[PDB]
Amino acid sequence: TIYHAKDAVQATKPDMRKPRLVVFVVGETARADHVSFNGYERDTFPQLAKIDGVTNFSNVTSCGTSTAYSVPCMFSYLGADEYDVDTAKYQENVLDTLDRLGVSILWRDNNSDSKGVMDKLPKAQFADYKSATNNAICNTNPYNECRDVGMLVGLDDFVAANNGKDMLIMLHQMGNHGPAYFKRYDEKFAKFTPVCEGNELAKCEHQSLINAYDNALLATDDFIAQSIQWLQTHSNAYDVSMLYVSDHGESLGENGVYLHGMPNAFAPKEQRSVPAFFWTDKQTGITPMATDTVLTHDAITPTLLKLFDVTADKVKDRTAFIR
Ligand SMILES: [Au+]
Repeated sequence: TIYHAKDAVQATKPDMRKPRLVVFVVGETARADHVSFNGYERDTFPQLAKIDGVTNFSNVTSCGTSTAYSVPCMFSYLGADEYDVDTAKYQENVLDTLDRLGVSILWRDNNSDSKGVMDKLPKAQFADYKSATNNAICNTNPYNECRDVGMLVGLDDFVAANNGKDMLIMLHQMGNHGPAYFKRYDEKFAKFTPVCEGNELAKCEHQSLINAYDNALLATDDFIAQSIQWLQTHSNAYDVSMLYVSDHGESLGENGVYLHGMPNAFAPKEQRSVPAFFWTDKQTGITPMATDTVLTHDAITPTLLKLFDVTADKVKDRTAFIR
């Protein structure tokens, strides 16, 4: 294991001040330009729009264009220019640091897995929510596909078992994963019709492809809002905050390009322009950066270190999502 922040120190401890509870929704395939807040022609985030204190960041570039490339980069200390996907597994990452310093680290995954991020930590700290042995919310649709909102159930059991510790909870969304966008959301989110239902995209009508994708965003809107609502039930004992960032974007037909994962060298902008949201309880004193700060996946690591009052030399000068 190649270390990167052995000098990390936590300025204050949860037995000397209020313990901190953060949820980090790791998004999937959401495009910045299909977010109402960024100027999209459709109200794709009605529920988030109603919550005090959500900052929308209009200029975020992902590190890569695929789940395997981007997710380790989001948690890496190296930044996008030095980051090596092929050695990421055995670098210290920001969660390794936070767990070393005693932050209780949980990763629930309704997508695939942590793509190497959690491999150094005990397996009990990772849970698979794609299956019904963990996810109680699977029979809400004719595919029995387990829903992201199932990762919220029982989080109060985790909080009880870590009572009075700092806690970072990662929720890795199914989100807008394709090509079967039509499967990603329940009926109550089927707001735009008709929708595409085939695996051969391009063969679909373009408006119907857009509709299915947009419907899936509506379910992600509901998921992020319920995440914040779950956090708000602990706001008095805990300093609660919520960070959402998508791992990459998605091509939706432009110039004949669909899905994602094109190499950075010639990948279109739709594949790297990702939404990011930050909410915090005003009681925590955290100040977000300007809504239009120029931001990339490099800001995630320093954001998480700052949310837990930890400083590290390697990201000392790095812009974060918070001041
Ligand atoms: Au992805």
